[PDB]
Amino acid sequence: EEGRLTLAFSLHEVSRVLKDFLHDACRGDLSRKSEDPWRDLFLWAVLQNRYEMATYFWAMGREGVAAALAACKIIKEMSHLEKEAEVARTMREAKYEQLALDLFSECYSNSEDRAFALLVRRNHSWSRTTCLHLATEADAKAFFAHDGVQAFLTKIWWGDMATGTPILRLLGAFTCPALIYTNLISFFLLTRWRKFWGAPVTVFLGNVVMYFAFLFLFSYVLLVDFPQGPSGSEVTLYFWVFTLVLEEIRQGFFTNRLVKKFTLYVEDNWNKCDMVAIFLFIVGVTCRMVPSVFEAGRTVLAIDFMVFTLRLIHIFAIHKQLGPKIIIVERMMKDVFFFLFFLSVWLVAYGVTTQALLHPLEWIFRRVLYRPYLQIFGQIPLDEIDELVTFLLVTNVLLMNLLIAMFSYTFQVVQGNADMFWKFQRYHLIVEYHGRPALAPPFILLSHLSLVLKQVFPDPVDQKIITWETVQKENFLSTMEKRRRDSEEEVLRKTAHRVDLIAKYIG
Amino acid sequence: LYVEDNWNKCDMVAIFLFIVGVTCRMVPSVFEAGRTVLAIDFMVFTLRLIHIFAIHKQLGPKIIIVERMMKDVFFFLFFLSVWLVAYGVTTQALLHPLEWIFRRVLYRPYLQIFGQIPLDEIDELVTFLLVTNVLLMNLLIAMFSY
Amino acid sequence: RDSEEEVLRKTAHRVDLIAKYIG
Repeated sequence: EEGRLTLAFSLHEVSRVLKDFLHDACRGDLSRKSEDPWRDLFLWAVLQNRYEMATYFWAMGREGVAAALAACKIIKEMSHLEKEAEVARTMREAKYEQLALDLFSECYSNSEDRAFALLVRRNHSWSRTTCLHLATEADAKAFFAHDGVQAFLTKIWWGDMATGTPILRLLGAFTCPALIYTNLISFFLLTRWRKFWGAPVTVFLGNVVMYFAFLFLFSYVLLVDFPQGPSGSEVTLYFWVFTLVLEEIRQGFFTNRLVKKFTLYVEDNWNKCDMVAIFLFIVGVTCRMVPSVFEAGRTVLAIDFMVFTLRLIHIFAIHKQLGPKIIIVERMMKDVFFFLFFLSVWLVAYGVTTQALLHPLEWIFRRVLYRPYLQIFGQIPLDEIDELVTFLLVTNVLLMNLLIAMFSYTFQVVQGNADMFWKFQRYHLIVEYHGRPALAPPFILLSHLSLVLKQVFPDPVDQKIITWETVQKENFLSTMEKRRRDSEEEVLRKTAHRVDLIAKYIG
Repeated sequence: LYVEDNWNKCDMVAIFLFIVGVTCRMVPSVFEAGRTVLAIDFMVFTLRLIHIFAIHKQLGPKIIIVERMMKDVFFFLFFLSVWLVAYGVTTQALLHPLEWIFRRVLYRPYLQIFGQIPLDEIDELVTFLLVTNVLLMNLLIAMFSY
Repeated sequence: RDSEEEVLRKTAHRVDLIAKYIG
């Protein structure tokens, strides 16, 4: 209808429907028999929400796990767009991701080196797209969780057996510039140089170091900064913040509709943490751009700097140990809120009634808010309080009990997040780094200069790997099939059918 | 092999304490230091003997659990202290305050955690001192249940 | 009816019956 208005189905019609759901860079003589038909058959089945014939189709298709994830995404789109909530859930019961996981599983146990090749391909079967591209575009969480997924990631983390080597030896070799040519740690001078400054652990360390020193030095110069704004502070601005915005944006601004891309860059929740610091950067910039209020010009940078600690705090996320820490904290805070508000309301009630019995703007706000909160912190000035009990007991009791009990269960949920938020958080960070330019924040200015200057200036193996996939796939099929034949319950049922038949014959 | 086992290393510190205090007494130039050396060293005694509780069935698992608890506490503690330092730096800026500076920056707030709150030196960052204080205790304690 | 335990019980009853007939 809409297409007609701009001018009952079509090749153009179904093609637009597809590109709408899969959003891929993948597109499109009715007499012409079309290529690789099992594909389109799978397509039609999935749309019709017929899991079974879909599965049979799946078997026919030469494509591997990548198609399956495509199914996952289309199914997600249809499930939320489904009207009949019963039909919505039934559609929501496909588990095509589970199947794709199976394919990847037998793929890894098969080759585990050709498998790593597999996931990194461009399946022309969806217009030469990379598997993970689909994985992301589908939020392939569980698929991201197959141990091989992490295999490919960790493998690409350094490129020079970084995972195999230890961190203590890693930083030591990072200390002496010739350690790679020294052969003390695993890895001519150009080869070693490319290796050491070419790793994602490498740039990760480098940027972390440059940023930490930026934070400490700007901290130090906040003392000299104590017209609103001195010279060296302006230096620190132009020297860290400017490049940061270049460093801060660029990596997110132009990923690979420009406005849509920008929206995507400022869409993720994790970035928003930086967003506050970015706002802190510009706001403090304006404050130094103002010597009328030196006190305020100092307050602005004073508050702003803590953003530094918050953004870097993400860095603990990559480490395995802190993997689940960020996962649990948000839940804990949420649990604390709801209880805290009620607790504070009850405390206010008891304080109000107590105050009325005693019968004794800035000072009032102080004596009403700062006094009892400090009474919670061991500052009890009896000289100002000594010449409501039911509240201060029952609320004090219920509040602590509720949040703490919730938190035990919250911690159980956190264990679930250890399984979940931890590993998932690792993968996103790994993907993000690989795209981060290697040079640290100081050298980030030079890296940006070089990039802007640059802007101003197989098939046999493919078919072989595909065949590997196909063989493994049929193997998976036969494996499940033999398991089902050996269904001991099915065994008994078959035996019983034979039994009753034979008894009838004896009769 | 003899100096390979982890348990022996506890003694190793005491052994080092023995030789080091030996040298300190082998030195009358600094009586104060000669006293500080044995003073510190002696506690090694308590630590090595503390193994003896290990043989008893009741304390059998106590040493097993303590190392894990300490490890769980570390990682959380470092982040918690970092956040506390952030909020304190924020406060000092508005507050506008080598040995005395180190004192007022480190001994003052740690003793503020231990009930020594000298309002005469503090009274004429909130988001931090709340959210870090919350998350830190929750994390380590939950980890500790497990 | 599809009670698998009931299935087995019924099969066994048939089994013993058929065995008796064979005897």
